[PDB]
Amino acid sequence: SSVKISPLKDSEAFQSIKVGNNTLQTKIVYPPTTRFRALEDHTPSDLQLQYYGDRSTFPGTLLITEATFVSPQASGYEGAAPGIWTDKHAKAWKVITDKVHANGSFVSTQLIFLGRVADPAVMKTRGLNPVSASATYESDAAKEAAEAVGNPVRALTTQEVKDLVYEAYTNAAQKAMDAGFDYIELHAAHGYLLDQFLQPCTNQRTDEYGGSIENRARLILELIDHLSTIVGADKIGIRISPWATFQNMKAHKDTVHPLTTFSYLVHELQQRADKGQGIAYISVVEPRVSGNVDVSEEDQAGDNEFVSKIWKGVILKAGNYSYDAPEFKTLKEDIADKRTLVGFSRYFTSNPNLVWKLRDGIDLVPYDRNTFYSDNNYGYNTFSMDSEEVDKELEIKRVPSAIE
Amino acid sequence: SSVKISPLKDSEAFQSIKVGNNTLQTKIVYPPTTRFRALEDHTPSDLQLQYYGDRSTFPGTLLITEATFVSPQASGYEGAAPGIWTDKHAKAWKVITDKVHANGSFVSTQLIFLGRVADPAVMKTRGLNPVSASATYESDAAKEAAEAVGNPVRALTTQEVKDLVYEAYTNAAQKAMDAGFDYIELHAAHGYLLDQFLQPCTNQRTDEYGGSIENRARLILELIDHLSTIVGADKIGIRISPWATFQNMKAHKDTVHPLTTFSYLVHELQQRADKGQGIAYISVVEPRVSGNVDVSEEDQAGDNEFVSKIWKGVILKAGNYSYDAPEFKTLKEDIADKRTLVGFSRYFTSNPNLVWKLRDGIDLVPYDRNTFYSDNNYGYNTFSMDSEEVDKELEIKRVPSAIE
Ligand SMILES: Cc1cc2nc3c(=O)[nH]c(=O)nc-3n(C[C@H](O)[C@H](O)[C@H](O)COP(=O)(O)O)c2cc1C
Ligand SMILES: Cc1cc2nc3c(=O)[nH]c(=O)nc-3n(C[C@H](O)[C@H](O)[C@H](O)COP(=O)(O)O)c2cc1C
Ligand SMILES: NC(=O)c1cccnc1
Ligand SMILES: NC(=O)c1cccnc1
Ligand code: NA
Ligand code: NA
Ligand code: NA
Ligand code: NA
Ligand code: NA
Ligand code: NA
Ligand code: NA
Ligand code: NA
Repeated sequence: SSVKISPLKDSEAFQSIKVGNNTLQTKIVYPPTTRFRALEDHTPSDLQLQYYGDRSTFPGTLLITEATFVSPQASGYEGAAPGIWTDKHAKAWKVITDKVHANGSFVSTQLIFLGRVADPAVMKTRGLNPVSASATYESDAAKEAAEAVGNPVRALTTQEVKDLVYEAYTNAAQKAMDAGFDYIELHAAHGYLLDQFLQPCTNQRTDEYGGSIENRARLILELIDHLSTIVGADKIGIRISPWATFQNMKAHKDTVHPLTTFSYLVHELQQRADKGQGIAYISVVEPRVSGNVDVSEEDQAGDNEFVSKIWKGVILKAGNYSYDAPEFKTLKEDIADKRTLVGFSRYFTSNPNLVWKLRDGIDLVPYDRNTFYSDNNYGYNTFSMDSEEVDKELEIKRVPSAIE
Repeated sequence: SSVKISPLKDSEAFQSIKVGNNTLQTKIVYPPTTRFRALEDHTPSDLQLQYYGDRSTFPGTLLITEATFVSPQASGYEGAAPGIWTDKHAKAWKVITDKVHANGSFVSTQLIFLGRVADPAVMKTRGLNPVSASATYESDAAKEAAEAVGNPVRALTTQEVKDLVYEAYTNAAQKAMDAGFDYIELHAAHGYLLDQFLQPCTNQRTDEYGGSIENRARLILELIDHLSTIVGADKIGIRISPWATFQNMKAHKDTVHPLTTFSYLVHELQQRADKGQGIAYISVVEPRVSGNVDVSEEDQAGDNEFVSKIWKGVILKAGNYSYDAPEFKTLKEDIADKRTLVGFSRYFTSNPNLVWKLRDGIDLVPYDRNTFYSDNNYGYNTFSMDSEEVDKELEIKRVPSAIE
């Protein structure tokens, strides 16, 4: 069903805001949204070039790219997700950032590392193991799958964790700059590698990177500090999902509560800001959503108020913000402090002109979950076409191709 | 009467375009429009700050400031026009350019020098004469006015012309950069100083700055070349009005036809572009308008086709573009080559959101000639208010005040 909405034109959503070194002209953001339309070698494709281009047309919009692998060890999906570790990746991404910039908009790349959830057969083909802070599995099924192919999850050694900072993320950051990205965003949410380090259910290390709240945060803060010296703190973001149970994170049922874990991290970030090394933004997932799953009010165990209390800089919030449309009471409350951005991910898939629709109160086109993760153009770039012109069968067969 | 118009949203008017180092997101421009709401010392005012701010809200719009004096000798209006020759001027303008930039828009300052039309009593109070390329007057009345106060027009000496390049315009350019302007625009139109140099009715010099087509253009090209080394060619524009008879320019009735004079100048500009020193844009007044006066098709003696044929860079055209509204056939033809901007001046006075109105086909508010040149806020910033709230008598008494 089309979502009826009232116009946000005269609201804070269309007041400018400085984020790092750049000024956005709308507070509506496209959050990182995995779609699997990259090329098989992980280079961004012709489809992605149009896709991000189509969403950049309100000048001064921030778009954040779908999770992008920092390195071969960072991968582990069967579908084709993009990567930012080779010159080829960077050159292809550059065509996309150029297009976004030509519309006066900005783009952040989300850097992901799968960790314990990497598909063990996929990793085997690279001669790699699934790796994590500790040797744990999301489920007994995951454990079975890995041991079946003789490719069990293993804990990174101390030196490998150092390598993550000085090699894997450093190179990804350098490539992201070659590719013209305005920001890099550390993916510390949804039970992927950095989240695995942060929380105790997934990190039982006995070196400097585990064994306490402070040690578990150490890798993340070392990345923030090191990358700040490489690209500048103004080009760095980080995403967290304190309440999510996606990919079997314990969350509030863990031995350390997310309020403790994440308040520690956010306060350390603010202390860096106080010293003139404030990162560009902290992106947080609202408790209405866990990964890609909606959460009932009854199941919600907390909220993100603590982030606003502790961190004085820009905050990006996302998670079913249209739940109280058409009036958007929650959205308006959340952006009232003038330093908060609001993201829409699912509705941006089916509404490439979402910023324009929200501005002028145009009904939203419903999204199509069936085509979120498929491998072709149908339900991807087709939302930018007039229905009468979409040749469905042709588009289902249109797989990603090289740019140009 | 409100002008009925069709939406330009899907037209070239909303395709991006690179102008110098910056990219505009609309081809609709606010051309330089004198309004006399500066402070008495010529520092920009609180009223001007809001006025330009109000017109910058479509992100990526180019605004061009009202003619701004390069120096004390450049002045000569009774009304209060702004200047860019002191630190105070620059600091005040900076608040205005900051505001425009915070909306993602850009601003060019038009640098004017009045010359033979400077009010002789005003110039007397500065201890200065009206000056020009040659000692000529716009009319017998102008001659009478000047001789009456014992302050006749005089020809600049050769050294004074050099001073214009190395001192007057150089300092204005440096201040414009201090003030954060994206471009400086040489005013070579409408019978002011640079136009007085270009055309033979106003320039009968016998030094290197007159006596031939090439010598008459020499000062203008020396300014282009010298300022290009100071601020970079990408930050320079120039405005010409080949067909105008404003302030008694002979135009087509002169001993050298404007097609000759202005084709010479534009071709010299293109030759600089060919060598990598191409200026940002050439602004031309369409033959529908002469200064502030509409011209009948019957009286029009030529057109600006030659500029498009000779110059390969960005062109800004202005002059009663709504004459064939609501369809805008002429506007669409003129921007079809993808390197042409179109300006609206009179309708931008009464429609601060003009870009938005044109985008979505909203009827235009009629402009009010009676308040074009008055000294107070009524009919100036009042167009941004809802009529029901305008206290007319209060606004008529609201004269310009210092910013902040
Ligand atoms: C298809 C899909 C792909 C997603 N991919 C990512 C991702 O790559 N990185 C990420 O941090 N979140 C991802 N998310 C979570 C979303 O960014 C977003 O936080 C969530 O969908 C809630 O926002 P919404 O209600 O506006 O969709 C994804 C969600 C969906 C539905
Ligand atoms: C009140 C007024 C002030 C103007 N001031 C300037 C100026 O300072 N410099 C300039 O080059 N042209 C000036 N012009 C000419 C306009 O920029 C424009 O070229 C002309 O008005 C035709 O455009 P329009 O039909 O959209 O008004 C002015 C015109 C008007 C009506
Ligand atoms: N990378 C992510 O955080 C992600 C991907 C797909 C669905 N939900 C979350
Ligand atoms: N400066 C100008 O070119 C100008 C000023 C007022 C009216 N018309 C033209
Ligand atoms: Na655009
Ligand atoms: Na999985
Ligand atoms: Na989580
Ligand atoms: Na808030
Ligand atoms: Na704005
Ligand atoms: Na006069
Ligand atoms: Na003229
Ligand atoms: Na043209």
